[PDB]
Amino acid sequence: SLSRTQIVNWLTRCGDIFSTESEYLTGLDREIGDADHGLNMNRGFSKVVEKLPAIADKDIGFILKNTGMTLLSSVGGASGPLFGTFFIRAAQATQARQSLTLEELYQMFRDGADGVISRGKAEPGDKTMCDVWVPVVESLRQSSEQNLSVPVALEAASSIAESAAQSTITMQARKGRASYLGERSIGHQDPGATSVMFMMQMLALAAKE
Ligand SMILES: Nc1ncnc2c1ncn2[C@@H]1O[C@H](COP(=O)(O)OP(=O)(O)O)[C@@H](O)[C@H]1O
Ligand SMILES: [Mg+2]
Ligand SMILES: [Mg+2]
Repeated sequence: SLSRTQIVNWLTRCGDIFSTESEYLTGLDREIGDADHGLNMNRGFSKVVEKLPAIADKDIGFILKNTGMTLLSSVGGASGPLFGTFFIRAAQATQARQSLTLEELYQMFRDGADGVISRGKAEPGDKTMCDVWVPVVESLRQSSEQNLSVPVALEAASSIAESAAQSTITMQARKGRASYLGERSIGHQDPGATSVMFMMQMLALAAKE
């Protein structure tokens, strides 16, 4: 099972990673966008994390939804609404729970991903966060098929996140500001996708035995 407080620990670690990797993520976004993604993500999660002390004892749905809206209101640019939607849609799917099964994490990732895909309309291979979300979702699905423990599922999901992020360097952007570069977006890792990768690495850690 994955505990509410592990989830709080996730968001905490996301706060850290988005602080530490601001520069790097903004690097990625210079190459193929307006050089703001690390600024955007740090702003958002630093807000997310400042809020944890007040909300940390409410239920998982409450924390994710509230996180969702912070991101929604605070990240800005194109990713903000997408990460927001992810968490908000992840929230519902979480009946006021307090821990989570592998199966409920899958479903919550599944719905979060559907939300981002239906919102921003990216297809696999377009070079966006979705190129990480989809395989991560798919990992959780098979990990759930095999009834692995949450921690090992999450660690598997995590290294797939790494591969999937890596695999975007080669894709040409069909979506968002990076598409403005056309063929010049090939050869560069997507920022958004790197962020999802960061979130999943912190999730793996938060949940570590
Ligand atoms: N449908 C989408 N449209 C635009 N960006 C998307 C979409 N889906 C995912 N993304 C992500 O948004 C990221 C850029 O976010 P960010 O730099 O913070 O916003 P902006 O490009 O508006 O400055 C891209 O790297 C990409 O991963
Ligand atoms: Mg940008
Ligand atoms: Mg922007």
